[PDB]
Amino acid sequence: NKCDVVVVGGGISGMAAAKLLHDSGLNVVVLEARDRVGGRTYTLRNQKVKYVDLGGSYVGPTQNRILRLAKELGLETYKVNEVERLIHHVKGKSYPFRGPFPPVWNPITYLDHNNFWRTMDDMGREIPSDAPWKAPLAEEWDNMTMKELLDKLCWTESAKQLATLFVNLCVTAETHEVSALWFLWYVKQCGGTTRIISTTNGGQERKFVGGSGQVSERIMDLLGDRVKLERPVIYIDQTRENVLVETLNHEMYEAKYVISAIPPTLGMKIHFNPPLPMMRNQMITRVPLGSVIKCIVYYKEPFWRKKDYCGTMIIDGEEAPVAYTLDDTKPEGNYAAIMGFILAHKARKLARLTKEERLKKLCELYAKVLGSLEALEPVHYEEKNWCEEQYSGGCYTTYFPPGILTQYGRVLRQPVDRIYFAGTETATHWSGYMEGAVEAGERAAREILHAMGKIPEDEIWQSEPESVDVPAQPITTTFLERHLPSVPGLLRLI
Amino acid sequence: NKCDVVVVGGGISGMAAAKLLHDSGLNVVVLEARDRVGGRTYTLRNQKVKYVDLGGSYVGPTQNRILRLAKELGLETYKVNEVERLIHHVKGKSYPFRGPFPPVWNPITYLDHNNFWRTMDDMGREIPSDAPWKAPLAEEWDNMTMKELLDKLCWTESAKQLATLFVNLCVTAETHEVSALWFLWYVKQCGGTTRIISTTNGGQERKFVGGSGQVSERIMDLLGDRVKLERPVIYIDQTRENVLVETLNHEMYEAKYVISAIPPTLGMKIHFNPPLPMMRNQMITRVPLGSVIKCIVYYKEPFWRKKDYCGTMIIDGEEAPVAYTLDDTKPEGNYAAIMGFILAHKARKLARLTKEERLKKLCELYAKVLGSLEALEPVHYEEKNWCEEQYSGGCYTTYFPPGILTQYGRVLRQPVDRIYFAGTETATHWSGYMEGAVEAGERAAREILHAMGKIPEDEIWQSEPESVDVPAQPITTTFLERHLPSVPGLLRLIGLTTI
Ligand SMILES: *Cc1cc2c(cc1C)nc1c(=O)[nH]c(=O)nc-1n2C[C@H](O)[C@H](O)[C@H](O)COP(=O)(O)OP(=O)(O)OC[C@H]1O[C@@H](n2cnc3c(N)ncnc32)[C@H](O)[C@@H]1O
Ligand SMILES: *Cc1cc2c(cc1C)nc1c(=O)[nH]c(=O)nc-1n2C[C@H](O)[C@H](O)[C@H](O)COP(=O)(O)OP(=O)(O)OC[C@H]1O[C@@H](n2cnc3c(N)ncnc32)[C@H](O)[C@@H]1O
Ligand SMILES: O=C1Nc2ccccc2C1=O
Ligand SMILES: O=C1Nc2ccccc2C1=O
Repeated sequence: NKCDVVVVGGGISGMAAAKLLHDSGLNVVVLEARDRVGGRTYTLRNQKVKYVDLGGSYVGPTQNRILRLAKELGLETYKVNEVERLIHHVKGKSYPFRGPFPPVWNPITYLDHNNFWRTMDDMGREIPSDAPWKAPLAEEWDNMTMKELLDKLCWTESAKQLATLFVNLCVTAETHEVSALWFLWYVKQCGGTTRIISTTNGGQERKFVGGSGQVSERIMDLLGDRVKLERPVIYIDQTRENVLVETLNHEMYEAKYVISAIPPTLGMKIHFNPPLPMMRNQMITRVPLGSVIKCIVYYKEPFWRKKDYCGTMIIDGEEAPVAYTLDDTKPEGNYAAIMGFILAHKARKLARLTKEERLKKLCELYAKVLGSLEALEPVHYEEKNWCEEQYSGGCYTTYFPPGILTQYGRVLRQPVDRIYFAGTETATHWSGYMEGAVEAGERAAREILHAMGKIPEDEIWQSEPESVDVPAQPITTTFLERHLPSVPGLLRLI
Repeated sequence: NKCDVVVVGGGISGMAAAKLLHDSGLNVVVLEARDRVGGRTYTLRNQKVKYVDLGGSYVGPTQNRILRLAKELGLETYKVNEVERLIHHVKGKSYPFRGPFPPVWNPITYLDHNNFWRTMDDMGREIPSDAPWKAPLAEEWDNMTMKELLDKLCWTESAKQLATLFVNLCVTAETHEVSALWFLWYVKQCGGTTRIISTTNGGQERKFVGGSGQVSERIMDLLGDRVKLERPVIYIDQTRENVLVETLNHEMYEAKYVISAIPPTLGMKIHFNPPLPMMRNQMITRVPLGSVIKCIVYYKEPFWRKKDYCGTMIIDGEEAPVAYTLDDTKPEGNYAAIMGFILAHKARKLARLTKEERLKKLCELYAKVLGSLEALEPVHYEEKNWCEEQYSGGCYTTYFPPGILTQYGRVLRQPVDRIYFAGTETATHWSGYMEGAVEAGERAAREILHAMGKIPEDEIWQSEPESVDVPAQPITTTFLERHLPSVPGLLRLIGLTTI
């Protein structure tokens, strides 16, 4: 029944919000639709895998909030294996390489690739993290898709194909599905192209020992019976003195404030009284989540290491079910595994297959790319198709189709009377990630503390000290990378 | 509690479905979220206006299902005024014209305009009405916005600007918001560019005497207490022998089958057990409705007629709040009024204003376009911003952003166990319209009749006899319209003569 704040959703964002409010002495209730916490994180345990992250997994430098929260809850990280060579598989052939970026040898192609990434970061510098619609060319960039931008910028097919893979991997969506403004914001707010795409010194550097699901689980442990599982919220009524929140299983909660910690579009599953303001009413129909199947194939040994491959594969082309992999072997060297993503349209295309059929396709692909018959001998397989989840809508996160961010972006985290908005989609740094979930949950909690007159306005948004365990190395460029001409630039010199 | 079929939604589609099922002898219940039926149709009555359609209003030739349904319910139509000259207002000046379309005099610009509409219809012919994802270039066309297509096809700004207005008006969305495949399908499934855009011989030919809301109201009258108002559906459970449908006001309905007669995305307001299959689960997050404020300014007299203007204004330019108007005067010649739409981004931009502020902007615009100080003297004003409606999501209808129709379109009307899908969005002819609502509601009802073994499979989709009251003239082209070159075609010809 009665409390200070009802938090809708027990993912990392809702849990982080509820923990902050609880720690500040307020009575909080978390209403969670599923029979588990964690949301877009989910750690499965069984004897064959020990544990495996089937949802969000990776953390890395500059993600100081999730690192701090997890540390406080008693979690540790380990490094994703990147000791040996990465592979870029293109036109049916594997090209091993060292460093974060696949080498390009044709000189014109080199200029084209160099210019593309440079231009993405250059454009990002004009986009405010907290207000992408305030970019000088916001409308121009929002009114084109990433496909149109790539078509404009890439003078080579090589660059266009790799840029396409990059978009598909970062946002689990096709280049033609997403706004260029939104995508450029998305990369910039993760620290740029190098930071978002890198394992060492980037977003994929580390995983949590025992799984990321432990973040939400351990906060649920702290909160005890304040977390109500299998309580999908169906109705929020703000017409009276206290806010009334009703669940599907016919319970009523009464609170001073509510935090909505669910993906924006999942606000549609709640009937509002009074109705939402027009802009939010339409916004929540305009913001889908991406499409992905996360697939983990287990082997007797991390056999790829013997061939001086780390397990990272960047696989171009329509035929390959999986465009990107990482080594998912445990820090101890056992439960050898390759994690791969079936991205965007391929998640839709291949969802029809059986689990065994997807396993066979992945093993055959890996055998080709790793040049090893050992890939054909899996000992176990786990997968999760996030497209099927009623209470997620997809993964990793919400994307904005052309025209939406400039028209509706302003209302994403605008309070609606006594409802405040958390969820990783409302973050300004690593929005889309567990890091963003923490930022947004804690910010939304502090908005309520401010509304209650408990903290001053300047304490709503709080900086985070850098992790001592996961220090960030700066991203650097060389003189040549900065100054080499684009393809049209070299043509203009002729 | 118990019935044969629960229909979710009491708009025209749900009402048409319920009526067909009721007439066939089944026990139906309609669960309607609002305190009224009609949905995206809404006829306001007061003394100042008598009646006015604030939602869907127009019907026309080839929309034979809505015409037949409305006729059976005792309704009559009248013709929208198009006697006098139309106006095209471009770059701050009005150019009156007759016949359907603004004349283009510049031979280059004329070639460009001619080619644009022709190409739209040419492309449409490649798109199956019942399966647009089967078009030979479906992926190519679905992966670009209408903005990209216009940028490719229009060699003049004049054609691009008019094409933009056309898209904004047809689908209450910006050219950069919508898939080219979906928009080309949308126009084709209305009979093409001429049919969709025309008043005389087109979609906007007529209105119902007394308002379109009467369609849903009169079916409610027939169904009696089978229509349950203020019953928003929150939960559908298909795990047991009979389907269970729960409403927000804590009632449970049990049925053999369900028809979902709501906009596809509003399916999100329902919690499903078991969960929807993956494709539908994601589809219903990918399909927004457009944005529009329908505004009606009333005057003492239809003064524009005295200046030989019918009241139709096609108004280009960012500054104009309204891009399109029609005379909304009653057939008797009283309650003189101009209907205008505030479209797409402008509905968002101008929603912040007060009603009085929007009225002032509209009157000042109309005074300019009509060259008439009388437009500054309104006697009354009504408006409805459909973007604010929890149980519509927008108007007129659902649009598909780039990439969606090819990836998810197949599941739009695919049954989910014992849930069948109605709603105008699932129609194959005039989807988006009252006509499409009738087609889809009746088709969904007949899918259930087939499931019950009451009718054979070939009776699910049923042709409609042409209206005797609203005959359709064929859409024709001239030899020159067919064969005149595009601008690049002309340039190719010039280059060949030069070489
Ligand atoms: C799915 C996915 C995500 C992902 C990823 C790979 C996959 C396959 N890779 C990641 C990575 O390696 N590193 C990283 O930081 N994140 C990556 N992600 C994304 C990450 O998982 C998400 O950004 C993060 O988990 C989102 O957290 P947030 O708390 O903002 O949102 P949520 O997890 O979706 O939680 C929402 C909760 O709300 C419940 N819910 C939904 N509707 C209701 C209603 N109506 N009532 C009550 N509860 C509701 C959901 O069940 C969920 O628990
Ligand atoms: C809004 C609009 C529409 C419109 C138009 C101008 C405007 C401003 N111009 C039109 C025109 O002149 N000619 C024409 O034929 N149509 C034009 N339209 C479009 C037209 O209004 C629609 O195509 C048609 O009315 C759609 O009918 P349909 O029956 O398919 O859908 P609906 O009217 O939206 O009805 C849905 C009903 O379902 C109820 N609902 C919604 N959610 C729930 C839940 N969860 N539970 C129970 N009921 C629910 C809605 O309240 C609604 O009544
Ligand atoms: O899980 C992941 N999320 C990502 C986002 C960008 C690049 C790689 C990855 C992953 O491996
Ligand atoms: O109401 C309307 N719907 C339309 C669709 C296309 C063109 C004109 C109109 C109207 O006037």
